[PDB]
Amino acid sequence: NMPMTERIRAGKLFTDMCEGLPEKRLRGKTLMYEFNHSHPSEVEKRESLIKEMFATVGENAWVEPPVYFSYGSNIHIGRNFYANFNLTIVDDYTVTIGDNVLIAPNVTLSVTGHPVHHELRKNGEMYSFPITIGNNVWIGSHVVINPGVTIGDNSVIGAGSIVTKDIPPNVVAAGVPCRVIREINDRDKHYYFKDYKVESS
Amino acid sequence: NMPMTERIRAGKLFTDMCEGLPEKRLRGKTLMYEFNHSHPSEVEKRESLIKEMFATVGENAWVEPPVYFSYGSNIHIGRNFYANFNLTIVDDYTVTIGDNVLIAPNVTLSVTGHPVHHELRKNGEMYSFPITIGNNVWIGSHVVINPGVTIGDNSVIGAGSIVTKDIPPNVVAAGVPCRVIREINDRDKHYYFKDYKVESS
Amino acid sequence: NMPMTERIRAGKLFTDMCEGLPEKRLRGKTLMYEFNHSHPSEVEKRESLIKEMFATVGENAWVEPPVYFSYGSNIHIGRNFYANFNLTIVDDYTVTIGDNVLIAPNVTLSVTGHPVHHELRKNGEMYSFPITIGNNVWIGSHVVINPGVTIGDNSVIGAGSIVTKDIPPNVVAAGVPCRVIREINDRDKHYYFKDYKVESS
Ligand SMILES: CC(C)(COP(=O)(O)OP(=O)(O)OC[C@H]1O[C@@H](n2cnc3c(N)ncnc32)[C@H](O)[C@@H]1OP(=O)(O)O)[C@@H](O)C(=O)NCCC(=O)NCCS
Ligand SMILES: CC(C)(COP(=O)(O)OP(=O)(O)OC[C@H]1O[C@@H](n2cnc3c(N)ncnc32)[C@H](O)[C@@H]1OP(=O)(O)O)[C@@H](O)C(=O)NCCC(=O)NCCS
Ligand SMILES: CC(C)(COP(=O)(O)OP(=O)(O)OC[C@H]1O[C@@H](n2cnc3c(N)ncnc32)[C@H](O)[C@@H]1OP(=O)(O)O)[C@@H](O)C(=O)NCCC(=O)NCCS
Ligand SMILES: CC(C)S[C@@H]1O[C@H](CO)[C@H](O)[C@H](O)[C@H]1O
Ligand SMILES: CC(C)S[C@@H]1O[C@H](CO)[C@H](O)[C@H](O)[C@H]1O
Ligand SMILES: CC(C)S[C@@H]1O[C@H](CO)[C@H](O)[C@H](O)[C@H]1O
Ligand SMILES: CC(C)S[C@@H]1O[C@H](CO)[C@H](O)[C@H](O)[C@H]1O
Ligand SMILES: CC(C)S[C@@H]1O[C@H](CO)[C@H](O)[C@H](O)[C@H]1O
Ligand SMILES: CC(C)S[C@@H]1O[C@H](CO)[C@H](O)[C@H](O)[C@H]1O
Repeated sequence: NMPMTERIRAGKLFTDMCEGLPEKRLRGKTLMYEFNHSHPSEVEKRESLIKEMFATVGENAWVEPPVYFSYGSNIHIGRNFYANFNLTIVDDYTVTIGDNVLIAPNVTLSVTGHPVHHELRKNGEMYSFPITIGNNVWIGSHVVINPGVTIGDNSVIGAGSIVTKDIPPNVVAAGVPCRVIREINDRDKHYYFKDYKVESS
Repeated sequence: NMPMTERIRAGKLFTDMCEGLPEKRLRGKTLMYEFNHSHPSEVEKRESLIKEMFATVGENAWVEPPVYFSYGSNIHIGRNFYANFNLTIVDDYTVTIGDNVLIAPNVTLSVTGHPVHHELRKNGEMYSFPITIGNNVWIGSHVVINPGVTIGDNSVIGAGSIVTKDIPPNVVAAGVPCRVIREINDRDKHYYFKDYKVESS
Repeated sequence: NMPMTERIRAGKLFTDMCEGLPEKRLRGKTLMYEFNHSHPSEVEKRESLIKEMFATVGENAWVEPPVYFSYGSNIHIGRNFYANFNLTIVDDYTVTIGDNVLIAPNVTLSVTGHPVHHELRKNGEMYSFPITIGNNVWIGSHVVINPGVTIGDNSVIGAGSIVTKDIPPNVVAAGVPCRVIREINDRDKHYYFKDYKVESS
């Protein structure tokens, strides 16, 4: 009701069957289908495919296929990135991942949400809001990060949580919905798992 | 016990290694393997493949691969259906989806379940109860819909919820387990997301 | 530090880019890639592939592709095993599954975890603790079993739960996080689902 890409940028409802958006996705799903079917030994092909797939990729990135996204060109990753099986990034808009981020299996990231009232989405209306994942963050298995969310630096996201609100840095958050359960302190510098202490050398 | 398929229709426990069921499952996993490995540019092949896979398909359906099901023939879908990545439907029995239904990535629908008592499932005994999804329904990411569940028209299922009980129409529901959190009213006709209003034209 | 494999067996922090671990993973993803890309009709190639993939496999095993794992060799499985779509086992160390175990679609098992304090994982430091799954257990859809977890015999794990603590045998557990909701008694020997009783013949 004004150019479509102009509304995406302002957070207004839109649809994406025009302005070359439908082809930007085809170019994208085409590079993804090549990465998902690539033989595990095709390490070079893979290492280079992920450079083409994402808009920005820092050095030392590794993504265990398969990966799924809408357009790959809206995803910006930092250094030493590591993602496990089935990462899904619905990136109809900006998705920014910081340095040293670790992603567990089956994680879903989405900047897109639809209007709750069935009347506002008769034609698949949608809204998009940037997701920002800070540095040295660890997202557990089966996590879901919602639109417009920001995970503060160094934080950890419990497996299975649905993140719907900004998450502050240096905390351990979890739950449905996701809540900060505690702050990461010095006790965590010694106790890495349950009752096991890192008898440092 | 009486014809296995007869038992399926009655809601009795049963095993599916007979009466041609194992081959009906082969015919379907065959079509599904062709859909999931199809190249993104094979638009015509996909469109016609989804007409073959499911029992009934309304016009304007679109399923983003991959898709996973037991048999394809027990799934009935209405108009303008849209499913995102990895939709899984365990349809050992009828699964019915209405019109204008929207499915987020990684959703699981299952008519089938097993008896909790280990002595009752020694031989993979199971039960199947039809799932009915009303018109204009939006199911969020990572949701799981259990057997016999009925989602009412215009309702919205929040990401990550586990639906074990019917959801009335016109509501926003969520949680583990799912519960109605509020009714969708006219405020949702103006405010589509958080604090952003549809300054309607 | 100490030989890396020696640390794994001890429950000490480690990394896995040495001692031939990277190649044990390649031999693994290769067999896996073959299994996930096989035609639903290549029943024999599949049957024989799972015997190659996993360390130990009992008779009458079935795994609906796709399956995902770190190394195949660390997973041991009993008799009559059944895993639906997208089972994921992050077995950087041992994973033992008993007899007659049934697994729903989209289940994630991980023996590995990372230190909570970002300073302890600069180089992808990780820890591994075996996961033991008792006999005649039934795991629901979208379940995540964390490191060092033991599921007791004859137990049931509701769909969508995040298991972080051992589960006693003969119970029905569920939730985020998981919790014993009740013990499985003789009532379950009669009522298999909600209000449907097995009118025993
Ligand atoms: C975050 C994590 C590492 C541990 O957090 P922690 O502070 O050291 O754990 P704690 O036991 O002290 O947590 C405290 C409470 O929160 C609960 N909790 C922990 N993780 C939770 C989760 N993901 N969801 C919900 N509740 C959770 C605990 O069960 C515990 O319950 P209680 O208060 O009744 O006793 C672990 O929970 C986790 O989820 N890790 C992700 C593993 C994964 O996905 N790995 C994939 C491969 S990298
Ligand atoms: C349903 C949804 C659109 C928003 O519902 P809403 O009524 O407008 O949201 P509200 O903030 O008013 O919800 C009220 C409360 O419920 C909680 N809540 C919202 N969604 C929840 C969910 N999925 N699970 C659990 N709790 C949830 C909120 O955190 C809030 O907490 P509070 O009571 O402590 O303040 C959003 O939560 C959602 O999950 N969308 C799905 C997105 C998705 O999966 N997209 C994939 C691509 S389409
Ligand atoms: C475990 C299961 C079979 C039923 O357990 P049950 O004891 O017979 O069920 P109940 O209704 O008596 O459960 C009691 C309570 O726990 C809740 N509950 C049940 N399953 C739950 C789950 N997975 N997560 C959270 N809460 C759950 C119920 O909603 C109910 O709520 P209430 O106390 O407010 O009334 C079912 O919940 C389930 O999740 N099955 C898995 C199905 C699946 O994944 N199938 C895939 C193909 S095999
Ligand atoms: C026809 C629409 C549902 S569009 C569809 O919605 C998806 C989320 O549901 C993603 O945002 C896709 O990129 C978008 O094209
Ligand atoms: C190896 C057998 C369990 S048979 C096998 O089971 C599958 C479901 O698990 C499908 O039904 C196949 O069609 C059937 O041949
Ligand atoms: C059936 C049409 C909506 S087209 C379909 O829509 C998808 C997004 O929903 C993708 O853009 C596909 O590339 C496009 O062909
Ligand atoms: C041998 C059985 C576990 S059968 C198996 O159970 C699955 C659910 O667990 C699905 O219902 C399959 O379609 C069914 O064949
Ligand atoms: C790019 C490297 C981290 S290597 C890469 O790491 C993977 C796990 O992340 C697997 O171990 C591969 O087999 C290995 O070659
Ligand atoms: C570089 C590491 C993140 S290693 C990486 O971590 C994964 C879990 O996050 C799995 O354990 C892989 O097998 C392991 O190589």
